[PDB]
Parts: sequence; structure tokens; C-alpha cells
Amino acid sequence: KLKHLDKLLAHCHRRRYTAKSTIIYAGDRCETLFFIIKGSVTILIEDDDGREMIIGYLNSGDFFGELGLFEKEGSEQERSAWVRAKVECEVAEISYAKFRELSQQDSEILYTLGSQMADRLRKTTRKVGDLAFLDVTGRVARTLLDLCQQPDAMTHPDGMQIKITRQEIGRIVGCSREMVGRVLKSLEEQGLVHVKGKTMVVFGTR
Amino acid sequence: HLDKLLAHCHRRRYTAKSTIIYAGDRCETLFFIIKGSVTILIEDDDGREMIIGYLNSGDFFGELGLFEKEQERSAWVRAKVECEVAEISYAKFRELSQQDSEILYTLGSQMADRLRKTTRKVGDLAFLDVTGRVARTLLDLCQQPDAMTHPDGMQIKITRQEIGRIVGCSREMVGRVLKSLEEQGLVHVKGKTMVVFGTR
Ligand SMILES: Nc1ncnc2c1ncn2[C@@H]1O[C@@H]2COP(=O)(O)O[C@H]2[C@H]1O
Ligand SMILES: Nc1ncnc2c1ncn2[C@@H]1O[C@@H]2COP(=O)(O)O[C@H]2[C@H]1O
Ligand SMILES: [Au+]
Repeated sequence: KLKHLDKLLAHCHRRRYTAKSTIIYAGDRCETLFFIIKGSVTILIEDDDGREMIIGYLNSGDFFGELGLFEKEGSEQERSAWVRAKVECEVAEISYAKFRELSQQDSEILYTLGSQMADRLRKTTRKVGDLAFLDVTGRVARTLLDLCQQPDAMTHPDGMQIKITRQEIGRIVGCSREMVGRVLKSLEEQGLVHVKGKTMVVFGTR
Repeated sequence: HLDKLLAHCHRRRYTAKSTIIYAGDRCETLFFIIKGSVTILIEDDDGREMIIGYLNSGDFFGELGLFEKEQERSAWVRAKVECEVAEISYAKFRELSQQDSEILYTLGSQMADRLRKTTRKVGDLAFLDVTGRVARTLLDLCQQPDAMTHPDGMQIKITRQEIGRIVGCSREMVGRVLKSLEEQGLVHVKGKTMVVFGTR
């Protein structure tokens, strides 16, 4: 299961982050690995023009701040992205040093980190393909269907219910909020979606 | 640390342009590039390819299916040049890589570097349409070693299929974009040779 990380979680300070609080700022030094006990985070980078873009989300059981543990040519790395609390989050903080020791005495901790990193690489590579091959309408639709199969998605009698804004969809797909607003109203009249303010229901997805 | 991994690996060679990994296949084999270089490609449903990135000597590939317990190959791996690769079953690697953490940290370092590069590719792709992507692909190719100086700028040799694989669109879309880019005065197409103007 995940028992092998209990030796790790016993050596963790636990912090709380309210919604929208920034946990990691892109560009900083990397000395701390995080582990989500409760809540969820948003991974944001900045685009060619400096605009925010949402890459994805991490949830319970996920490590973050781990890419800085691995040094290209053996020297300091900086935080590759911003990690912001999406809802209220209880996270466990562990030093890179204590991790190296614990991943020294038990290699299944690296194996778990590797599984999570591999899945992130698969998802981000598909995101590359979505941006290159799909126009905005197809990207909004693929985002709704994708969020329906990720955690924090809700079973609805007519399908699934996800908690998300059109501003957030626009930052995910790479367009303005007013055009994602148009696409969402068109997809609604076509029977794919319902917008509910702070929640959207995607039909035919259960 | 070093020869101990390759000592339990079969040695195989792939000539240039040969497909080593087919996307969608079961993942049961881990690879290691001893010599050469490969291209990582994905496809859409219509069969259009896009180059995700490149791997070289000392890199593992075919590793993403290794951490499952039931996974299929995430992309096509094509030999860019001739490659000697070391192939090991996921099973024998898992056996040998139980306590040996100095190799798992190596795989994680290479995966972390791939994640940083691909995330940067995501940020680059967003908000640009195909015309903007073809245009920056041409300016990028103008600074490569196989490019040639032109009195009016830079001169590159590349096909519309190769541009289409860089930007992730069809060769016929690249042709339309190129005709518009000439109408903007940025490029001039001469069959298999293209001139990009005002590049510096
Ligand atoms: N493409 C991505 N997908 C998921 N998480 C990411 C991605 N890029 C960066 N991160 C996370 O964001 C963190 C920023 O700091 P680190 O580089 O230490 O570790 C990083 C990862 O936890
Ligand atoms: N974004 C990427 N960057 C570099 N290599 C990749 C990327 N995505 C997939 N790969 C490689 O392509 C392989 C395809 O099969 P695997 O998923 O087993 O392992 C994969 C990696 O070795
Ligand atoms: Au747009």
C-alpha cells in the first residue's frame, strides 16, 4: 500500500495553508519536500508573456517540491513552478537531508516518488499534445472530461460535478476568460455542461 | 554506480529512424542509451505526429511504465541516429533495483529534468496559434549549426513534414502558413530551401 512512508511521516513538521495561499514560489531555492495530508494544490507556471498558466493539481498522498531534490550537474536547482493551496491544505514538510537518509534506508520511498513523477510526465506530455492539436473549444471540452476523472470530482445523477471557475479553465487552456465563457455557454447548449457558479456539472461522464 | 547495471542488460542496436517503442504497447522493458540519440514523439487521433523531445547517451527511456502494479507506453521512441541500447526487463530491474537507491535516484533525476523541460514546452505552446508556432520554429532553425547565412538573412533546408512535426500540424497546414508568412515578408520558399529575412 503505502506503509513504507510512515518512517518518513514521523519525521515531518505539519503546516496548514488556507485557500489560495502560495506554498512554493517559482524560482526559489529547493531545500524542503512537501507531502499533502489533506487538501489540494494547484501547479502554476508563467507563459512566454508572463501570464499565469495552470499545469495541474495535486491531492492527498502526493509529494511536491521534489524536483529540486535532483540536481542537473550536481548543483542547486530552483523551484520549477508555483504551488498554491487550492482548498485548505494540511501538508507535511520534510528536509531534503532527512529524505535522503530515509530514501537511503528504504528505496520504496524513491519508487513512490518516481511513480508520481512518471504520472506527472505522462499528464504534462499529453497537455503538450492537447495544446498543439486542439483548438480552444476542444481544449475546454477535454479539460472538463479530464477533471471528471481526477480526484475531487463528484458523482452526479446525470454525470460528474467538478468545482471550477471559467477563469481557472481559461488559465488551464490558454485563452481569455471571455472566450472560455463563450465556449462554455456553447457547450452547455450542446448538452455537455452546466455551469453553477463555483461548480460545473459535466454530463455523460459516469 | 556504473558497469553493474549494463552487466545484466542485453545489448541491441537500432539503425536511424527505426521505431524502438510503439506508443500503446505494454511496458515490460527498460532501455538505456549506450550510444546515439532518440526522438520522443506523440500523435493525435488523426495520425499527426509531434516531437516531444530528444534523449541521448546515458539516458534511460521506457521507464514510465516501471512504477505500476499495468501500464502502456506513453510515446513513440524513434532512433534519431544509430543507437546501441541496453535492454533489461522491468522484472529483473525491479529485482536488482530493490535496495540499490543510487540508480533509482538517477532515474528520478532524468525524469525530473524531463518534467521541467516539458512544462516549459507547455508554457511556450500556450496562446500561440499555428502561424506563430511555425514562425518561431523557423527563427529557431535559423540559429542551428546546419543553417547557412544568406545575404538577405538566413537560409535553412527543411521539409513541411519536419516543420509539421516540430509544431504539431499537418504538412498541408505548414504549406498554408508558409504562403502567408511569405505574404508577411518573413520567409521566401524555394522548394526544399527557405530564406528567413531580417533574422538579426
Ligand atoms: N508539470 C508538472 N506537473 C505536476 N507538478 C509539477 C509540474 N512541474 C512542477 N511541478 C511541481 O511544482 C514544484 C515546484 O518546485 P519543485 O521544482 O521543487 O517541485 C515541483 C513539483 O512538485
Ligand atoms: N515528455 C517526455 N520527455 C522525454 N521522454 C519521454 C516523455 N514522455 C515519454 N517519454 C519517453 O517515452 C517512453 C515511452 O514509453 P514509456 O512510457 O515506458 O517511457 C517513456 C519515456 O522514456
Ligand atoms: Au486564445
